[PDB]
Amino acid sequence: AAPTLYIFPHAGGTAKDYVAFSREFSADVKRIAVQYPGPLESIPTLADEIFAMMKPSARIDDPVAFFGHSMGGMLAFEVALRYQSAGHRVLAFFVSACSAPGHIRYKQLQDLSDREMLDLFFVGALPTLRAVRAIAGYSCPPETKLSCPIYAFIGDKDWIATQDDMDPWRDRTTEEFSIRVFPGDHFYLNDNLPELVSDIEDKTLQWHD
Ligand SMILES: [Ca+2]
Repeated sequence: AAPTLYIFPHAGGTAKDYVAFSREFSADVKRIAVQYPGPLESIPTLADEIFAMMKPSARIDDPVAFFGHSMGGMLAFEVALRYQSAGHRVLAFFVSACSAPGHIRYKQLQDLSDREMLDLFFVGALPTLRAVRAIAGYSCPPETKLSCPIYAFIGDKDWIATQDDMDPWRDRTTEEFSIRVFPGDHFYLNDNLPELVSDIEDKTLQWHD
C-alpha cells in the first residue's frame, strides 16, 4: 500500500553511500538499498542474481520503482525488465548519470585484469576497471523496452555521461520520458540531494494509485 524504491549504487558504491539519499525521502516511500555481491561477470548475470534475492522482498501486487546511479542505472533497468516479465507492478524507472544501453557488444572484455600495462599510456583502480569491462560487454536489443515511464537525471559538468548519451533512454520505454539537468559532475547528486529526491518521490507517488 506504500511503494518501495530499489536503490542501485554506482561501480565501487555501497548501500552506505546512499544513506543520505534515502534519508531525504518521507515515510510515504519505502527504500531498499541494494548491496552488490562483488573476468567472470556481466551486467545481465549480476541482474539475474539481484532479481533472485529481490523478488521475495515485495508481493506481486506491491507497487515497486527503481533508481540507478551510473552502473546502477544499467543494473536497475535489467532487474526492472525481469520484474515486468514476472508480472510485477513497476511504477517508474529513475536513471542517473548513465548512458542509454548500446546495441553492439565490444570484444575488449577479454583483456587481462592486469590492464595496468595498457592503461599506462593500483588495487583502488580495480573496481573502476572491472566496471569498464562489464559496460563494454553490455548491450540491449532495440525491441527490449519497459512499459513504465523513465526519468533521466544528469549533471551538466559530467563528461562520463552527457545529455546526448542519456537521451536514447526514451527508446527504452513504451511510455513517458523526462530528462532533468542538475548543476554538477558525475556525483552531482551529493549537492542536489533535496531537489532530486523530491522529484523521485513526487513521481513514484504520482504513478502509485
Ligand atoms: Ca542531505
